[PDB]
Amino acid sequence: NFPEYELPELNTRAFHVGAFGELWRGRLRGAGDLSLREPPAADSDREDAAVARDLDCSLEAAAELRAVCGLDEVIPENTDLVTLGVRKRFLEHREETITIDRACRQETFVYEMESHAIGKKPENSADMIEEGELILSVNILYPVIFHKHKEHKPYQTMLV
DNA sequence: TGAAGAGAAACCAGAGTATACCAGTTACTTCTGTAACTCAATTTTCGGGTCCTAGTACACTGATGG
Repeated sequence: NFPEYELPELNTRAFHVGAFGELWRGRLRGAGDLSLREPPAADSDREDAAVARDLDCSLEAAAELRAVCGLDEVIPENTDLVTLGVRKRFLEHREETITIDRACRQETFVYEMESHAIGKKPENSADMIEEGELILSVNILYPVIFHKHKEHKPYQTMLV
């Protein structure tokens, strides 16, 4: 069944997870969007033929699209935008209020827990997961260990 | 021919007299409870947040000294 907001922005209606995964794998069935492969002049011609086949255009038009839509750090930042200006001001104020300016232990902790296993390939390739496996991001609320854990409920999230 | 009282025109306090409040009580009403459905207004209460100031842990930094 379709997941839809039961509450405006807090909660969905009860829906079967298997049905939802099947809807998704049905709408992406054999479209090449669920690959789980790593990202890889002769290929240019095949790509242009594919674009001509999928967009009903000419090989010349496909090559033109491939050329024009091409992709289009350095800490210096000038000629700012709104949020870029806010970031510049924040950076300058931090440069004068802080003396060591390195990632706090909680920042590195949250990051190194989040990005602990990303792109980690299976050693066996027999425990490789199938294309389309519906990872659920549960988060289990810690019990009330400290008294203040009633106010702001700490949780640990698991990618089931 | 004064003497011991006789009369006479003043003050002066006080005892009824006059007020002056100041309670002292008889009917004669409302207002309870319970019941009920109704609806809106208002209160209470109640679990949980909410913000805020103040420490606190903890990994790292930055010398420091022997």
